[PDB]
Amino acid sequence: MNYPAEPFRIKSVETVSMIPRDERLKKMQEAGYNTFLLNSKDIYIDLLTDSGTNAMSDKQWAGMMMGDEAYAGSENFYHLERTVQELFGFKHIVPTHQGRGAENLLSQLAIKPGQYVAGNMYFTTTRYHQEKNGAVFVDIVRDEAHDAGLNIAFKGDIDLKKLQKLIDEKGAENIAYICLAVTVNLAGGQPVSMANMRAVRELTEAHGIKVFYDATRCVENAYFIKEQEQGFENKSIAEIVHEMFSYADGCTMSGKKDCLVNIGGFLCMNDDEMFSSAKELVVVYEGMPSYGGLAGRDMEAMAIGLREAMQYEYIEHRVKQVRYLGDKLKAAGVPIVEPVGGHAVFLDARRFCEHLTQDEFPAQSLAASIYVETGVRSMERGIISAGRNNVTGEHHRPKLETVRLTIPRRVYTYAHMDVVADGIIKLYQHKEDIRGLKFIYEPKQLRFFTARFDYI
Amino acid sequence: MNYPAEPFRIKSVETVSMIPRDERLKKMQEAGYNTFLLNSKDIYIDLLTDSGTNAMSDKQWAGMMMGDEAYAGSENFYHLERTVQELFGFKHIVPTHQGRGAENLLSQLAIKPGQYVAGNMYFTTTRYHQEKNGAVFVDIVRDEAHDAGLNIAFKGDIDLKKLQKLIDEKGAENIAYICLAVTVNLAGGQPVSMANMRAVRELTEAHGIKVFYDATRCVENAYFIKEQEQGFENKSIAEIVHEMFSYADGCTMSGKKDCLVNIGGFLCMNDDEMFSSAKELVVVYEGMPSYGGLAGRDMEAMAIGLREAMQYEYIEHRVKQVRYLGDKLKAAGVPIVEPVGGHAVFLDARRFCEHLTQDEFPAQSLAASIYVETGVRSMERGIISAGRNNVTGEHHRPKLETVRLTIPRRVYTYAHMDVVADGIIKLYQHKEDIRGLKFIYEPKQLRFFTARFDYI
Amino acid sequence: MNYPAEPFRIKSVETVSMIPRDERLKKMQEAGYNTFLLNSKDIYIDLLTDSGTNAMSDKQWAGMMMGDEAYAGSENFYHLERTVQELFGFKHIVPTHQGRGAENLLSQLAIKPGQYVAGNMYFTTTRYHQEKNGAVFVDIVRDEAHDAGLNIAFKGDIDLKKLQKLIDEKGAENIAYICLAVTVNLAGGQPVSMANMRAVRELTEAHGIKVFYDATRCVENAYFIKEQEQGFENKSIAEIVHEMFSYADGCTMSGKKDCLVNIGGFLCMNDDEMFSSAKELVVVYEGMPSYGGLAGRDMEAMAIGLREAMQYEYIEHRVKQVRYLGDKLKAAGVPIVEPVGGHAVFLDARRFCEHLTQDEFPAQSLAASIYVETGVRSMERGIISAGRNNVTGEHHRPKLETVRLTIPRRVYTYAHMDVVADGIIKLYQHKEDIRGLKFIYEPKQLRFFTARFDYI
Amino acid sequence: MNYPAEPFRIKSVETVSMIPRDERLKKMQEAGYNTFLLNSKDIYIDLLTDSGTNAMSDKQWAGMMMGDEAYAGSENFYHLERTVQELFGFKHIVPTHQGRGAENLLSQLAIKPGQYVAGNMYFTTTRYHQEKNGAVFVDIVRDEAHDAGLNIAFKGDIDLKKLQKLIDEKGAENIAYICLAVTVNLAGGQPVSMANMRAVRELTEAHGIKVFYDATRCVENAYFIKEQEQGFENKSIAEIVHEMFSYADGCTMSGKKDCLVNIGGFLCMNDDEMFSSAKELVVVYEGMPSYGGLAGRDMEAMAIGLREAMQYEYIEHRVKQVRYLGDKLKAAGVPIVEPVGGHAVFLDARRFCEHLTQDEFPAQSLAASIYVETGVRSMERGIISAGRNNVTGEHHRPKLETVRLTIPRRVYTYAHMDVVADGIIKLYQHKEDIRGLKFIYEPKQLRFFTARFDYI
Ligand SMILES: [K+]
Ligand SMILES: [K+]
Ligand SMILES: [K+]
Ligand SMILES: [K+]
Repeated sequence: MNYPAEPFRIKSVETVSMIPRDERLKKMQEAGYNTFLLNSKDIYIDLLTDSGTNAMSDKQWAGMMMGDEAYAGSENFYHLERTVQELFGFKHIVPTHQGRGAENLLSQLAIKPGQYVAGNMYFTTTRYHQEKNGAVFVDIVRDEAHDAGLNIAFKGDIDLKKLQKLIDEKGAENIAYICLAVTVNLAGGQPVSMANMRAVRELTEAHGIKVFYDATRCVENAYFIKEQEQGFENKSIAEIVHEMFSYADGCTMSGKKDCLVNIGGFLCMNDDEMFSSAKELVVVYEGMPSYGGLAGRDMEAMAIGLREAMQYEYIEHRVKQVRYLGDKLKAAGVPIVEPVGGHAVFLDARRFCEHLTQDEFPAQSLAASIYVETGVRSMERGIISAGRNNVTGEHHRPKLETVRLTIPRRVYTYAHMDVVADGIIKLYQHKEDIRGLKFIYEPKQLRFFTARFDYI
Repeated sequence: MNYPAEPFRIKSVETVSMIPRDERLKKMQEAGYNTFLLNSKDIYIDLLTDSGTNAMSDKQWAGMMMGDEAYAGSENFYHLERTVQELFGFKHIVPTHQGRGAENLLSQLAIKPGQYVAGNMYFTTTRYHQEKNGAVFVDIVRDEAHDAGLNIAFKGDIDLKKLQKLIDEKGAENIAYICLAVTVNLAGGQPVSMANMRAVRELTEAHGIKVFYDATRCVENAYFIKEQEQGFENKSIAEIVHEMFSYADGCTMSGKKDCLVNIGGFLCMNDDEMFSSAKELVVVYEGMPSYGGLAGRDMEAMAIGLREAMQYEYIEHRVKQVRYLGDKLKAAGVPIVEPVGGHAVFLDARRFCEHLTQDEFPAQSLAASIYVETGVRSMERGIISAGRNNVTGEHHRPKLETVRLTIPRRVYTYAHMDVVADGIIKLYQHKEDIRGLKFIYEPKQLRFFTARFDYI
Repeated sequence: MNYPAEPFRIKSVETVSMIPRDERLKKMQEAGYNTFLLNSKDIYIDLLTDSGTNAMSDKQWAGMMMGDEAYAGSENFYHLERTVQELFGFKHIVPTHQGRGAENLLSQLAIKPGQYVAGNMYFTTTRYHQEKNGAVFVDIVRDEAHDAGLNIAFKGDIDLKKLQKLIDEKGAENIAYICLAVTVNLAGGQPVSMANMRAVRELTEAHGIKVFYDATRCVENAYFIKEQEQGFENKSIAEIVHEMFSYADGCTMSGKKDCLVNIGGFLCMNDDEMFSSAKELVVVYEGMPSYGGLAGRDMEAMAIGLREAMQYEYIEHRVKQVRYLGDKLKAAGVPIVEPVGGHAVFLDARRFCEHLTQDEFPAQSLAASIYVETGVRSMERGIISAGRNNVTGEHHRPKLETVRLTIPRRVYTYAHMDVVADGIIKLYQHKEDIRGLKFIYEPKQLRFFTARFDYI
Repeated sequence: MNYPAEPFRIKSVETVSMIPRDERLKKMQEAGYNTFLLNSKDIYIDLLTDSGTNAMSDKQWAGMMMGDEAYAGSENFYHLERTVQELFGFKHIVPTHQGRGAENLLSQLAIKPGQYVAGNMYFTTTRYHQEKNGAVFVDIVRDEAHDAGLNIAFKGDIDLKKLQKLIDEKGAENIAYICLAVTVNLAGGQPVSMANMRAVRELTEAHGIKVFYDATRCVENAYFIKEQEQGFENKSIAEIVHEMFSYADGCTMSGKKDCLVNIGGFLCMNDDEMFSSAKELVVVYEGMPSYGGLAGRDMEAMAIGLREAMQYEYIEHRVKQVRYLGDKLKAAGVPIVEPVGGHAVFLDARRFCEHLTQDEFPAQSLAASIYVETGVRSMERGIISAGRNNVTGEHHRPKLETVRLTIPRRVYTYAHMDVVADGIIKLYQHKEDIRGLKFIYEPKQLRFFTARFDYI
């Protein structure tokens, strides 16, 4: 089916409501025209993020009642540990409270000041932890990944020429590691092919260069491989995930995305010495290696959720629900990033707001406007998120200036997607009413989370 | 709007197996083609009943953690008591484990042997308790109610002329009470008008006759009054509910329907002497006047659920979701009972399977086909459920030969309704192919529950 | 150990508090000097009953999240069914919402008007359902069971001479069945020996007479066998329970006691025809045979709880905790029923209130006084509970006029038992201050639940 | 009262296996005689830590079902915020996943390289974050605090003369802040007086120096002030807490201790500029200012828990339960650190095992013996945890050679405390029999966590 029904039933519900346009306009101004600054009670359908907003299952909630809260030797840690060993195939696991805790560890463990880390397009917290540990980020994604309207498969793929070039020009000894994200978030949740993961492993291994995956949406990625990469049509999601990680030296994961939980993450690796060092560090920032700043019940929920994520019908429906929203928007002529990604539809703010320059912060502005007009919260994914260049002080200027309608897993229905698609279409009808924004408060890093603006 | 989006979001899901057609055919065969014999774990969408199958909210689940399990004097009882007093406007309430417990008490309290109870059609358990206690049942519903093809509003209304006639012929002192069900189950879930409730109150009061409501689906009823009865457009669901019960001396309620719970019910009355007698009887069958065969946590969940049921958008969506399924089937020419009721759609299997005689069990066979083709369980409400006359050996032969698609509250989406409808519509397109069934195992009693069949 | 520590940890807690003596005195009068009529919020340590007041485990609560709420074919029903078949060894099970639902079924199924039912001392709801179905109750417990101060083991044992006499005098065809309760509640929670269950089975079987157990505290009973009956010291609690039921034709159970749950019960039998008839009847009163007026989650909790009850250390501690309270009271000279039973300490009201006649309702009075002085709720187990004789109209006059400090399972600690033992001792210090009571309101049956009194 | 009964009852239990001594010896052996390597499932009473091991209430569990999981603007954040503002009287709050997350932020915000931080002794993570950020730590605790045998009140007090000296010698501008821990962990859980907190506030304020509290066990601290400091007898715990923090510029809190939760913490401050800087940093390590690496449900549980912790009877019992264990051990002559603190009893293993040298690891071996004899897990806080100097290869040799019996809140009873005490007392009676240990596996770092031993 193009649009399969939900492969589950509703066990329990939460109420939703809208507040009038008048009240919302007030709300937008008080939050400094930053969607991140509005309040949950004041949002009707909350598409700010798929991070930590997922609906758990009855089985996960049963697990939540069996939290073994012991400081060491918790049954829940053992369960998480064996589940991740089985499904991802890495030797060692260190839990963290969420993904950026695992990134903090990896960046501290694996980077010497002055080294390069190369990856398939930047990410916000990722680039910050790289640069903060003294690395220079090098983007080795294909150029097309940066082309919002260009409909090509596996846009997350690393350009092997660009990786080769980097090795020739910098020397392998000066490359800390390759960071391969699956899927790639800021390109629109775009997948990476198995062929590419293999080619990357083969080339890096020849030069002694390590490869670490950002596993945050690895199940979404595995769906796209099953659906689109020749030869995978009859492999299970689980077989695909396990092969994917077989091409990496470890990974970082925000369990708050594809593990179907509201909190949780981990770091995995194969190297014994790196494991020892990681355990020394986790103690500083997260907790003991035996819980990593998580309750036992959350290690349990994450163990159960990661295994539920492997069910074909679940991930099929997850991705196709997002695709439905994208398809409706596209059929009506609304400009979006193509092809639609695994976790969100990204309105292309540049086409949505032609009359604005990117220095007017179109994406940031549009997010505000969608809120005012519809009560739907969405996230800036453009020049604000891109941050400032640490060499020059200027904004980084990403070609992708996008606005994210991000779908939490197992929370909404197609009828909710229809409510969203209608609101957006209507706002499009007068997109020339969307006004320029400028900063009134800029944080020194990760500025998008809490920055505030005023209309120009 | 014809079909509103869900006025809630999903908090947690209930996992399902998603077994394919070929495995569903084997399950159906192991169940002897009787959907009552299917395992819950093998069913995608379970439309067997809207009784006790509802999804609770996060607020209810919070209440579930706050059970005061005291044998007497529980805080949860006091919460339930004050909620029902507020919402229904009865003086006194006695909790019961579900509806038939309340019906048991009412019939023992209110009936002298040889007296008549008259009502708007009947229900099996309700009428059972009436007759076991010495009453003669008299149907006083409008003749129109019995025409399953007649599309008319407020089809559950009592014919005042039949009630007058009853009083004139039998005498007021020989009428135990009038039993008014809101909505009326056996007509397909048909509402009763406020005008009718007042007319019945006025007539009965003039002769000193009591009126007790079967309040099981009273909120669905209130929604039909708000939608369709002139003058109720500025009235809340809560205002409509409170006015309805103001025309009664008390009620029985299966909370498992419109109170949005999985278990629970109660008996209400205004008469102090009846209340006293009820509390003397509740202890024989159910429990204390302050728990009545319910855990404290369930009194809490029912108190919270009944108040949630008052939200306009909730009950609008509830009824319009069922209407969606009915509308879709009718548009494709599928024969159904009309008009569609608040909680279920009934397929007319007599017309669906015109090539089959009632002796070949078309409703039973059609419910089998539906499961095999879609993973949807439905209930036979036809010749099999009618049972066999054990004196003569002849089938009881009901005019209604139906398959009931009963919709639990807040469990399913419109996409699930599409799975149901598309599958039935596809079956209808080659209806002549549906095979008759014959008994291979038949119990002497309760045959619908455990009978097994094979194809002719 | 005499007093083992709790063989579990506290997973979660509930607050407790006391209200001043002044407030309580007011409270006692408003509740008509009937403890059953006070409110949970107004009680500090609630020893009214061990029925439905037990603390569940983490595992049971995990089960509570996996309620399969289907009308038929619930995984929870299957689990309960197989657990009871395995542990009790009966062929068939019909769930009920609690014990008196199962008694209603058994009494209707197994009694012809005018027949006798003989048992080991009466019980309140049991005797009512017998008499209400037309049976005459005959007490065949040993005389010593009625002697409160007499410390003998296995006081619940049936007097085989008395059973033989009954058969000689009435004829076996006129005995509906023998009702054997394990333990026996009103004798002080007194156990029955395996030897006695065997002797009873052998004698009844020879005459074709059926035996049905009241299984409500069967695990407590099995503990006493393990502890005290020669030859059982090395059998497991589970092996003992399974042998016990091997001597019966079925049973009734209030799961609210030894199954460690807050609601739930069942009826078991071996007879296929009785099973069919039971399923016909359960539909009238409780629900479908597939849930019997219980949520799926409660069938699940009861299945899990019955198996947890089999853990030796759990039941050892359960019984010895009660014994601790009894021992402290006895060491101080407070008069109690001896030996202490499995679930409560029964203050002997006759010795506690020598200056009152039993027509002054000493037990009922004392319960009120303990409340006023201590904030501890306890239950009347004497002449009020005994009810009226249905032949003569006079009070039944039990030799045992007792007041029950009933201990919910897994709820309190020894420190709580110490608080209780101190309060009681102090009140003893002036027991001549306890005043006569008389009726001001008497219900027509089971009068103790809601009767009200005034001081004479 | 010396030892109050539990001011709560048990809502639910956590199941335990109850394995006998012989099976415990095998588990201990499989764990290489290191209690840190024991499986939680094999432990009866787990006194490894009071961090994150507490039992929640029914009210907290209700809050757990009400998680608003929004990425920003969660209702649970607003609830936590207003509770902490009300109870602690700080202007601003930033949630963190636990204490060390808050400490990370504070030290980065408040320390310039080369500056001193002075405090009442130190804690490992706290001091780590101080030093990693460029600070020199100076101990300003009273000399008395370091005498582990000295039984004196308010042993956690800062010596004002040491603080004066520090200011005089180094200059106010070179002091980053004073870090005052309430209670003081390393002295055995020793309280700080309100007099001392005011004196420290007055001195620091006069030189413009900031004061930040480690609020981790501030409620235990407040209880000692109420019990022992003149003039605080008419003051509630809440009033004492609010006054304490009125003498600070902010605090860090591991909610996992006195907030009665399994995960959670926060950073508080009064300074608007610091608040702004903190929110810029929280996003790098933890999450949004409105979740800080916590699920919505955990912010809710912590908000509810902190308010429960204010109940006098709760914290009285908490501290007196630990005191009970200490009192019982001392009465039998068992050597312990004095006076007993709010959350743990420390056994002096140097004196307990006088026949052993520190090189034979008496604390480690004693913790092993305790587990084998009782099923109680305790923590080695001695030479093993001190680690090895990797430069010289020599053990770090601490003056304190202790076994920590750390008491989780609301988990255990006095009977459990008796299991602990009776077992230790029995071991003490034949203390000469306790065998020394030697390394068979030693990691280079974090040795206490995974080292394995065998008997000498
Ligand atoms: K149910
Ligand atoms: K209960
Ligand atoms: K924990
Ligand atoms: K969350």
